Amino acid sequence: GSHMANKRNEALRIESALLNKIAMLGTEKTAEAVGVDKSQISRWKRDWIPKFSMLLAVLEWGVVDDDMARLARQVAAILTNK
Amino acid sequence: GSHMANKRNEALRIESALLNKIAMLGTEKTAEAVGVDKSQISRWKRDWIPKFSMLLAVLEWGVVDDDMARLARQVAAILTNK
Amino acid sequence: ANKRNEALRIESALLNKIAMLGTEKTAEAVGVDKSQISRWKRDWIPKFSMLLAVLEWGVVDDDMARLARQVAAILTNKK
Amino acid sequence: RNEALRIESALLNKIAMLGTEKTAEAVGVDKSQISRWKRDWIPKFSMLLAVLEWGVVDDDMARLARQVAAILT
DNA sequence: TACCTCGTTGCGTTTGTTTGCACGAAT
DNA sequence: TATTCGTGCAAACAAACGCAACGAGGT
Repeated sequence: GSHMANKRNEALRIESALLNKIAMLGTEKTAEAVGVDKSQISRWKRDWIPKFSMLLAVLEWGVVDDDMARLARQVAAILTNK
Repeated sequence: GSHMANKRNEALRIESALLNKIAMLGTEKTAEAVGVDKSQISRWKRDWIPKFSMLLAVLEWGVVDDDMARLARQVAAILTNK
Repeated sequence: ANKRNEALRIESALLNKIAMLGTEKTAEAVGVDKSQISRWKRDWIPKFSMLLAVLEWGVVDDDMARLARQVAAILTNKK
Repeated sequence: RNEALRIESALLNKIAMLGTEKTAEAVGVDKSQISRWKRDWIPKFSMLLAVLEWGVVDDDMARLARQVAAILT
């Protein structure tokens, strides 16, 4: 048996993956590549990765048809003259 | 992607894709996912999406923007029916 | 019509634009102290937003405008 | 040209069309104070709108719509 | 002269917004 | 003559940093 993916579990899955990628590369090495101090990469793990992770998880659900039709109408309105 | 690519270029592509996905997701759900006041969400994107995107590029985290093709297609359909 | 929601949309747009440019940077651009931009946000911008709603002076949402630009690029250059 | 002046003219004209009573009601100012309020605040907010490029994005979108129309036609 | 290293944490600095005050204009 | 406003200034707050000390696991 299994349960379907849900957003909070996906956020946890993504946070784990992100933190592991930083650890495998190395915090100082990641800092050097990003262009901030290692103290920033270190602190971001606490201050931003949780937020970044929930945003990425929500984005995994994409756009449902109803919502896409609404966006298309809105954007088409902007791209229609007069 | 094995060569010497400048991560800033992939970072810029990631930023474009994330900004597009967030625009489709909407201000309410975005600001909610990242715990930012909706009245300063443009400011947050200004301040944090570039950093977040550079981080993802460095961690080689893929970011695809497939719903944009879908949106363009549906917008075009609306415009052509005039 | 429903001016209430439009007033709220306009207020959010104004506050978002000021924050994007920056409270201090907006002040410098306008010619007043940064403390005035901070105070205008709290005192008169909400009320001014309802006036703009009644006048039908709202503007395109910046996010949707972004999507419109992206879509136009696709329609123009995608083959 | 001078954007704030352009904005102020259009703004004051639309406000004049709206009238004293409805303008005072919209901003929550007593009718006896609305003329002074406008005299002082519209110039300030017109400047603010110019700075925030109010209306500029809409003007850009109109241009885009015309370009896209030419492609799709 | 607490093994070396490199991620975490203490702090002072840089950059950005709001609050405490008192002044001077308009009435 | 005095009250309400709207301001500029500077300090209080706030957001994020970089540098460098700290200290257990990897060397």
